Amino acid sequence: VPFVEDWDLVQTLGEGAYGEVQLAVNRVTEEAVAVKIVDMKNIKKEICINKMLNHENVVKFYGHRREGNIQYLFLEYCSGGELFDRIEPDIGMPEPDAQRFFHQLMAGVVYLHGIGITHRDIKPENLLLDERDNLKISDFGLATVFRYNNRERLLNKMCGTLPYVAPELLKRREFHAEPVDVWSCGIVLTAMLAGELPWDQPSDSCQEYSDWKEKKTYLNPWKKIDSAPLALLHKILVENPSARITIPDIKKDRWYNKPLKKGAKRPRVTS
Ligand SMILES: O=C(O)c1ccc(-c2cncc(-c3cccc(O)c3)n2)cc1
Repeated sequence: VPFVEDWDLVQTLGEGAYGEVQLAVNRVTEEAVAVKIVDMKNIKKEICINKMLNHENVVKFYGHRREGNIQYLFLEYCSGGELFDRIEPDIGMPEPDAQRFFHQLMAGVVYLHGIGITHRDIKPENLLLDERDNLKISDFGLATVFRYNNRERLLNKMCGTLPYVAPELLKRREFHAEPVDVWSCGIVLTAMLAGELPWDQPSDSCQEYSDWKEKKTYLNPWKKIDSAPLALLHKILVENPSARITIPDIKKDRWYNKPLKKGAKRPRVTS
């Protein structure tokens, strides 16, 4: 087939630090993909990690091509955009939507952790939605290996996004990777259910974080959250990463297992 390798770049999906992500459509097949364009004038590790990833709740990597000093990563196109834009400021979203998105997030994060990868920057801006509203973890630019040859490596680089970062990343020289991603998921869950972030950062100097540790859940955002998901958040947003709930135990949580959402509305008729 002549021309199958030609993609037209038709729309900008986002500017970034690295550069820019474009929606690309195949000239022949009309298959759409996202093309991440990074001006090298870091990326080898992102590509390398991306080559490892194969999961329905993680953005698929198709390959890459370099043309001089410009790298082109070919990635799954997610037409639903960012989860961020499904969160209504000060409101959140319907609890059954949040639960479903949270289920899919855990699935992605379990997968990543199982192959020894930590994302390190989980937040609604990086969680994308496909045409069926399936959640996809995107952007492995900050990601790293925390397990190799069945041997865990402790992290020491501070990175991520302050409102989503776990307190230990600010307090300790070294920390385990997995509890940090769990914490960020908890912040994402809070945002989905309240449409606001609980604190600027999880530090002793942040009054809102102090209020949470003092269990003042009569305040916002917590007063907006039903008691069942709030009981889960109490187990996730635990300052001590060694006492913080793990994902296997999240999967056992009462709200996590609460029937809330009917299946995707399929067509039907009556007589
Ligand atoms: O690896 C990355 O950094 C990356 C991977 C995929 C995308 C991607 C893939 N599909 C859609 C969108 C996107 C992002 C924001 C808004 C929007 O309408 C679409 N973004 C972006 C970055």
